Amino acid sequence: SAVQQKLAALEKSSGGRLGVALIDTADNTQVLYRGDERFPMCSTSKVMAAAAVLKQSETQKQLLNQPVEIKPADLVNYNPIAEKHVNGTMTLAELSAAALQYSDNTAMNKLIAQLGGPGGVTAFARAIGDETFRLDRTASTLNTAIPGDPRDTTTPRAMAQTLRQLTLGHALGETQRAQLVTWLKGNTTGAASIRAGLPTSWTVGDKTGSGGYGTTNDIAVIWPQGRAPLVLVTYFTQPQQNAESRRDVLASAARIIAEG
Ligand SMILES: *C(=O)[C@@H](NC(=O)/C(=N\OC(C)(C)C(=O)O)c1csc(N)n1)[C@@H]1N=C(C(=O)O)C(=C)CS1
Repeated sequence: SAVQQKLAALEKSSGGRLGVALIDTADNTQVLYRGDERFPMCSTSKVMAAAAVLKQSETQKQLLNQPVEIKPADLVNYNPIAEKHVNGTMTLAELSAAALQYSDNTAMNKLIAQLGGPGGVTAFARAIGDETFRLDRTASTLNTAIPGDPRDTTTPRAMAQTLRQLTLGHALGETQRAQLVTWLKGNTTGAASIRAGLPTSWTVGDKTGSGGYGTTNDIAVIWPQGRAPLVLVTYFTQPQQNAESRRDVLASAARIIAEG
């Protein structure tokens, strides 16, 4: 299609490997570019972890208020919010917002621990019909995003369909899906990624990811005015282990998609 030609050109100009999946919920049409290839999720897997805890809260109705201790041994490579609460506690709601809106990795690790380990996140994905997602590791001081490594990967198509079910669909309970949407809309780390390529009349909720091999990711739910919402997943990774982030590529992907 015309969109796939422009995305292929973007990828060629970029020196890396781009994966895109768009779902237009008006008519369930999809646009895919490398949609069935695996990409390291990096921090975009935090949406699944937060959603899995939200799912637990449909039974444990006050779970989001539960305090969690933050100890020095909990700190990993990047924990901008949790570091402010060492030797105190944060609620699971506060940890979820920190994980989602400030990409706090200690907060993500507490969500994973609440689910019983990364296999609890993967299980939630399977329970909502995502067979592709796999989360294998907690965050540590040394995380990886290695080409060909199947750990902590998904495909663009699978992530877009899951994000759709979690936000626009009813894979979560009513207050839970609204809470997830609020958190995603409040993300503070995405200004240079998908949001930068979209018309400013569109409301966006997104989660970014970044990692080794210059891996640069963003997954978004998009609400244009007077038009059915869109789900857009943009994954990007590069051949050099120490490659720089390329959030501009994600912005350009989104701009190509929005034009179409
Ligand atoms: C999610 O993607 C997180 N990324 C990381 O923790 C990784 N690297 O973080 C930096 C700070 C660059 C580091 O080198 O320590 C990483 C490397 S391999 C892998 N799987 N993850 C957080 N999310 C973001 C984000 O884009 O939202 C960041 C800006 C980095 S921390």
